[PDB]
Amino acid sequence: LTIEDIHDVEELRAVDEFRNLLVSENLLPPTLDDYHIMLRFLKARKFDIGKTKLMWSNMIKWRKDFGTDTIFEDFEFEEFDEVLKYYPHGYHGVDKEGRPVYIERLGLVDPAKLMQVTTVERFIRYHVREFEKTVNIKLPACCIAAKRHIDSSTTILDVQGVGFKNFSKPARDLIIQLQKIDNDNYPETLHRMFIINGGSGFKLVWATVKQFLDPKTVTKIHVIGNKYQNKLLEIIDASQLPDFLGGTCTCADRGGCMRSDKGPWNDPEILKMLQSGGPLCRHNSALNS
Ligand SMILES: CCCCCCCC/C=C\CCCCCCCC(=O)O[C@H](COC(=O)CCCCCCCCCCCCCCC)COP(=O)(O)O
Ligand SMILES: [Cl-]
Ligand code: NI
Ligand code: NI
Repeated sequence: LTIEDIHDVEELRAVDEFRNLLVSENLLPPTLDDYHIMLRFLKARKFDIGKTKLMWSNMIKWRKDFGTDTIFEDFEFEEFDEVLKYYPHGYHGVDKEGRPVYIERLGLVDPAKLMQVTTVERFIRYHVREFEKTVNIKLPACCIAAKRHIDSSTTILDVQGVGFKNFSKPARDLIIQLQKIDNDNYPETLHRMFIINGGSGFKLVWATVKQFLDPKTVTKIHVIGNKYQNKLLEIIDASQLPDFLGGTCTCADRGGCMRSDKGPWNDPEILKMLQSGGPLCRHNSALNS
């Protein structure tokens, strides 16, 4: 199967020069020997080979110390159904460019009930296990469905009713911790973010959070008030957008859009193409031979 994957000659050179540096210092596990993973790290440090190597070796040590390589089999997150009741979030369909759409209903987060049913450390380990599923299953499924290389998501954060007066220091610190793990270990995986239903109460929440965010991440974020539905329908087809966000989707047979995990990673023919299929990238295939 032929997937649209344009490589720039200048990027092909830089990534191979980075790969040769990693091999010569035994910093390249075969699991991470992928043109596109290395390209994301190089982009995160503006193709500075020395800063990217330091970022890379920090990530290798992090995967070792965290237990990231074995998290699917090791981490049984038994409180998942209770957590999801007090923090509604999920992937739901694809945007018009084939990227997965990730939604969080932050207006419906119950922080007190959430700390009754999990811990911050367990929630973060669940975040890492879901990220591993996103980069190994969900993004490659989107590559197949669109016949195009995809490795980043469109995020919608619904912040209805969220105001600065109820924006707590533990809420801030979780955002910091989640972003630190994402920026260190999953770089360049956010394409864009739409923050919707922001009230006048939200202006100081966004002010204070931007002080802690990677400034490249800030440039990918759009904060919208109550009139958001047409902006989401411009970039996401109505069939892929839940009806509560202005689309047609109800996922009624699966108990609703925030629980269905709807997307091409649920299709058995696409998942067979991942397990059976030869590499999604021609440069990896040519390095192998
Ligand atoms: C009602 C209680 C507080 C509600 C939440 C506060 C409002 C948050 C406002 C702004 C957040 C802006 C963050 C921008 C950076 C996120 C970048 C990003 O890509 O992350 C995406 C998801 O977005 C986030 O990570 C957003 C941050 C999540 C955390 C939100 C805070 C939850 C608060 C719970 C409090 C628990 C502790 C309470 C103890 C009493 C996923 O990436 P991808 O699409 O690539 O898979
Ligand atoms: Cl589906
Ligand atoms: Ni749905
Ligand atoms: Ni490629």
